[PDB]
Amino acid sequence: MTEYKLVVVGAGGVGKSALTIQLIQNHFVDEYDPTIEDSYRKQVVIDGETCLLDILDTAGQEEYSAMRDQYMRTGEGFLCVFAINNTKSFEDIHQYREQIKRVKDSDDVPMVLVGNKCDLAARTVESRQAQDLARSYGIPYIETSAKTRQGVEDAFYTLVREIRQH
Ligand SMILES: Nc1nc2c(ncn2[C@@H]2O[C@H](COP(=O)(O)OP(=O)(O)NP(=O)(O)O)[C@@H](O)[C@H]2O)c(=O)[nH]1
Ligand SMILES: [Ca+2]
Ligand SMILES: [Ca+2]
Ligand SMILES: [Mg+2]
Ligand SMILES: [Mg+2]
Repeated sequence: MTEYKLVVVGAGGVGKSALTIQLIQNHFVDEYDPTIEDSYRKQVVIDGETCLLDILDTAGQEEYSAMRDQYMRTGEGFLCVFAINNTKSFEDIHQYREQIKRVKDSDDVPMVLVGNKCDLAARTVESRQAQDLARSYGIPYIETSAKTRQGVEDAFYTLVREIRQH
């Protein structure tokens, strides 16, 4: 069966782990344990196709930035996550996109931009701002809440549908 190598990236605390765990294990992690690098695998059916999602949950802590080249080389598609209540995390997306672009030597890497924590009312990144950024990258923008599950499957499954247009 087809295997898809997804990599979840973004600044510390944006909810990369919560999103991945919600998708794979169907619960919300409330506590905050910073990630080094974890792997998850799951067989799912997406648009009639049985496939294997291999998901890499990466570090947002900048201390671990040296590990990025390795996982950007291997990954097929990237979920670029910021939090809608964290402007700096949105500004941090460009550094991720730029390094992906370098490592892949491509302006056409499968990616989805994800605005997470949409359940929180302390929004500092408006949907339109993020839509604009995604448009410049040629990729979709989707908002999610790992807490309520809103948009979680949509985000990861869309990343799969992007890998498929390539
Ligand atoms: N209200 C709300 N909280 C969230 C959401 N997603 C994650 N969180 C919370 O934000 C904190 C950090 O989440 P976490 O998934 O560990 O973030 P991370 O991006 O994986 N952090 P790191 O880069 O250090 O590994 C946790 O307390 C978690 O419960 C969300 O959609 N809504
Ligand atoms: Ca919990
Ligand atoms: Ca692009
Ligand atoms: Mg994490
Ligand atoms: Mg503003």
